[PDB]
Amino acid sequence: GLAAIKQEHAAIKQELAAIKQELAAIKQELAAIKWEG
Amino acid sequence: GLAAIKQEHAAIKQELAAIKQELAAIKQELAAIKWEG
Amino acid sequence: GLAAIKQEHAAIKQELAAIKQELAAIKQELAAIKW
Amino acid sequence: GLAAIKQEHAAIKQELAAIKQELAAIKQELAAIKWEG
Ligand SMILES: [Cu+2]
Repeated sequence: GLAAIKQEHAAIKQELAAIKQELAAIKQELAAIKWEG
Repeated sequence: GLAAIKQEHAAIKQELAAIKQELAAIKQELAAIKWEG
Repeated sequence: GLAAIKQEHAAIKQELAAIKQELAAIKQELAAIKW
Repeated sequence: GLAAIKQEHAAIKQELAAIKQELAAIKQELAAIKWEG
């Protein structure tokens, strides 16, 4: 069970990484938008 | 015990998946307001 | 140990709730930009 | 095992706090774009 919990935490870590990649993509769009106001 | 921890991890993972989907939708909406597509 | 894990998981859940509140606020600003 | 689990929970909490702060920054940036046109 200690290894099982560590694996579940690793899965959560991967989803946090995917969220960080979406945040970066949003910031990229905001930078483009900022030129156009 | 161990089973209840595993359930809480499943709920956390599911919520992170939903947050990720919402961020992807926000990114698409932002991209669409730019002058060039 | 089990109570500590439960408390840590409750704190994580509360932060997820706060994140959903910020998402709603982002959506409000974007809707204002497009209104 | 208990110390390792606590450390990973602290990492998850810290990642979520950082995600929340990035979202607050995105919200504030969008508000600036809203005001300036
Ligand atoms: Cu956990």
